[PDB]
Amino acid sequence: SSFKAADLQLEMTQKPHKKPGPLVFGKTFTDHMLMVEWNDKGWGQPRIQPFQNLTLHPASSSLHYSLQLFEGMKAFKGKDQQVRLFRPWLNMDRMLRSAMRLCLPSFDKLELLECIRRLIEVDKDWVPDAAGTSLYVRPVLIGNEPSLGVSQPTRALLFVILCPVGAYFPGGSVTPVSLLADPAFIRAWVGGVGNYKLGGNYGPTVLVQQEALKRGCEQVLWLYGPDHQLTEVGTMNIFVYWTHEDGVLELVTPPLNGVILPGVVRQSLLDMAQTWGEFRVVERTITMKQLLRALEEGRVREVFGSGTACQVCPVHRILYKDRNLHIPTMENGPELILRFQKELKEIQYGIRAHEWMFPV
Amino acid sequence: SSFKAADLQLEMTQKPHKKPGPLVFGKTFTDHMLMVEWNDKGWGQPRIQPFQNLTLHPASSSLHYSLQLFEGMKAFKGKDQQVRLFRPWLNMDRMLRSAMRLCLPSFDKLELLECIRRLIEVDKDWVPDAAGTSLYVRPVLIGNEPSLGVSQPTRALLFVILCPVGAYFPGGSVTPVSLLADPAFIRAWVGGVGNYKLGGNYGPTVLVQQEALKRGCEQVLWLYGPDHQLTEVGTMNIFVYWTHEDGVLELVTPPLNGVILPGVVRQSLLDMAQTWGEFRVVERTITMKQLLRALEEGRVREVFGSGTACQVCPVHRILYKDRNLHIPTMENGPELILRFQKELKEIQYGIRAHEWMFPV
Ligand SMILES: *Cc1c(COP(=O)(O)O)cnc(C)c1O
Ligand SMILES: *Cc1c(COP(=O)(O)O)cnc(C)c1O
Ligand SMILES: Cc1c(C(=O)O)sc2ncn(C)c(=O)c12
Ligand SMILES: Cc1c(C(=O)O)sc2ncn(C)c(=O)c12
Ligand SMILES: [Cl-]
Ligand SMILES: [Cl-]
Repeated sequence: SSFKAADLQLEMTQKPHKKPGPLVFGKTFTDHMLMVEWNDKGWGQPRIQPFQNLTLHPASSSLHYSLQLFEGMKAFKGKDQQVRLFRPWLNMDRMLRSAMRLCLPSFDKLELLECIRRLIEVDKDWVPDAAGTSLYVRPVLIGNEPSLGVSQPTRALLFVILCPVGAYFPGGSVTPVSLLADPAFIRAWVGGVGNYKLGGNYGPTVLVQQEALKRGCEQVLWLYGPDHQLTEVGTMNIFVYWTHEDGVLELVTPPLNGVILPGVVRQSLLDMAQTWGEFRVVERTITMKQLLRALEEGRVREVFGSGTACQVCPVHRILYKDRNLHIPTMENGPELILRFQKELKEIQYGIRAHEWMFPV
Repeated sequence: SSFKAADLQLEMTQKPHKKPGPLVFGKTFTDHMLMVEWNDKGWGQPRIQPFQNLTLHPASSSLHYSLQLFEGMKAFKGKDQQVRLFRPWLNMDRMLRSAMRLCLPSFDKLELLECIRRLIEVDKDWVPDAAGTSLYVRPVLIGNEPSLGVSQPTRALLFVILCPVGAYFPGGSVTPVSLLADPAFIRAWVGGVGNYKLGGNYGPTVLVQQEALKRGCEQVLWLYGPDHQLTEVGTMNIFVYWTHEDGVLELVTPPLNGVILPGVVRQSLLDMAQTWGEFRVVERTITMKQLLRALEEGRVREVFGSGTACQVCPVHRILYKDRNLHIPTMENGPELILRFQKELKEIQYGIRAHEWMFPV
């Protein structure tokens, strides 16, 4: 069963918030939210209502056993003032896989997307239009059983909130980051749930990020296995553009073998690069041994993260235990990074019509 | 920094709820709860208040990034109608470790214990006194940042709720369980957070527990490593009583190497067995290979889980690689299980005076 967009009830706010004139991520919210409840009778009617607090029983399984998941995607306003979502169907697919993994109720992906469209329409004037700005969309699905039994919930709650966000690069120019690479830290494991966007994967990273700051780095490079596989960078997927040990110029990102969150940007980068057909594009594990060797031999061109936050984020330094490694990304253009950002911009802000964009 | 039981505020319930007459675990709650708030100004005053809903900001870090941890302990009412907590100091020590792992605010263990005592004192009439019954105490600490950044919270809530519970073994006698042992399912990893009582560790197990029921078993035997180490049973620590390969009779449980939750009952069983001095008590890795051989050689006496839910739970069958292994636990009395159950019962209900009991 599923809630239907046709049954949406609109409750307009009677206390609209003043909109921002420095947009700090995730702190400023729009006037309305989507809310849908689920119980033994199935899904209730979906509603667009004023942004407000959640009321939760103290035994809510959302709070005791982390029956919670979320999504993250962006709406962009072009010069034509039309608002469009970037490949939202993929976020809906990923959200439904997350729900199944936590035994939370299934919903219809197109119905949720239409409800999200309607919510964005209502708050469309919150969508900024300055260069590099967007509206960040945060759907959440939580279990809400008033019981301490660890079990499949008989009640759940689905909601969506929205945040206007400023440019990730406030100088209009990509700025690289430093990463702490310590094999002591583990984000996810084969047989785990690191490949789903579940609240539980993020909580334990807070301390590790504090340690990266203490050691003078900006983000965490998550290592896995005896061979020190480079898996992810903070909450971004990792890409390396290099001449591989067989003399072939290639773009590589780690495969979806369970420890990688399948990013929408990640898939888009692979799609674009495969479409150009100008170099080899692979999904393969990347080890610190291969990286060190490639740096020494001058084979590394660019290393970057991909994610909804920044789209593409250059890396210039990796602190691996005591060894400070310069990554020559910015000394190589960064040609690929700039090319990806340009093409994504064209697609996202409607400069070039595209099947990847969902109009609001 | 900590809140003080000396500054405790009380507010009695306007309309007391009626006590139970068939109690399912975790569904029925008492009249009051403890609540303490934390922010930039530190801990506010703790307060005992009527059982009421939580009001959370939609961006609460508790719901997006699983900034949440909990405890579980029991209070027992003896014939003298006096209520006692079992080794609550250990639960406080554990909770604080959990808090520090999630960068949640430190508190004073004795102050919280006193606040909990006071709360149970207020609801003392909810503590049942029929055989095998108790009050389950559920302290929770959650982050409550009203922003979407993954970061150390600047706001948190600590609360405690209470549940009266019936006997785990309704017939008044230990009944054994069957376990599904499939290496595909991984509860925790070295370097991870399985040794903390965080909500994130439990959500992912719901689906696995459903698979266990699907395949005809009652709980999950969590295996780890290429050597298939027996780590835990459901949410219980695992113990094996056997004649070891060296011909010596021993009680063995896996060591606290990172993938094992340090259970309070677990520690108590080791403490008791060591005090008796009748056989070897050891913390050592247990592999399926060892177990299989021991079973074929008739060397296994008893296999059981330990935890607050049941104290001690016999195991009679493990389904491993499509093959059903019979565990002869009940055929051996189960002597050790019964002995542990009886001594814990005598201590917990005040039949024998003991420093492990904390009077309310
Ligand atoms: C969200 C996320 C990503 C990137 O996903 P996108 O869908 O591209 O924004 C990568 N890794 C982790 C751990 C994430 O949570
Ligand atoms: C709670 C728990 C235990 C047992 O702990 P006790 O303190 O004895 O109740 C064992 N294993 C796991 C995974 C747990 O969550
Ligand atoms: C989505 C997101 C972040 C996150 O996912 O936490 S951090 C962050 N910083 C800047 N900008 C522009 C973002 O969009 C952003
Ligand atoms: C604490 C607990 C459970 C849990 O923590 O899931 S399940 C359960 N079943 C029975 N009894 C008596 C308990 O105390 C109990
Ligand atoms: Cl995947
Ligand atoms: Cl430990």
